[PDB]
Amino acid sequence: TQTGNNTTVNIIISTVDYLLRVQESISDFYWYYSGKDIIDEQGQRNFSKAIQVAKQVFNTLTEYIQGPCTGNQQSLAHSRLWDAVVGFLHVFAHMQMKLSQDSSQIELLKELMDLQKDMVVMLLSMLEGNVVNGTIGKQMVDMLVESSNNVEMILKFFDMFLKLKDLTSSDTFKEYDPDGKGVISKRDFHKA
Repeated sequence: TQTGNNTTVNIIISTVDYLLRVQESISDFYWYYSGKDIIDEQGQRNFSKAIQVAKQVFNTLTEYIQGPCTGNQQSLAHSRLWDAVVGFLHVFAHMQMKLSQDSSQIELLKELMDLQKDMVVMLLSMLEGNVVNGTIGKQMVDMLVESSNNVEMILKFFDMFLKLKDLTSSDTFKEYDPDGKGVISKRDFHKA
């Protein structure tokens, strides 16, 4: 709010609108790359560019609401940020599964995970001044139940990949093949 002027314009809402636009663009560009498990050089570059743009937008919103400023808190609460974030959840839940099946996309997977971390810290910065019955909490649970499927998929992904650091190097896999650097016939790994 440009207090002192007469035709104040909201920059927070404009940033949210651009984020929603780029989110719809990301979702469409992914829907184009459905069924075909091949990501060419252009499909990598034009995707990483927009990944960086969206990451910068999320960092800008995080800096907007970093301090416990209830003004921008309510501004992001009563806006179209939830649609953008549920679209991002939907695209993440499928891109994380698609990029892990084949190699030559680890850079894309790493950038996507970084973007997801920035998005989650952004939406977490919305609750630093929370109340036991605040409106931001209600909006957040609402956007969660609206996209319960995608968040449950990413939760299964995280659980499957977190139950591996301890399941291997604690009891038997560390002594299965004690020669040197990690080599496995990929058949003993299956039974392990």
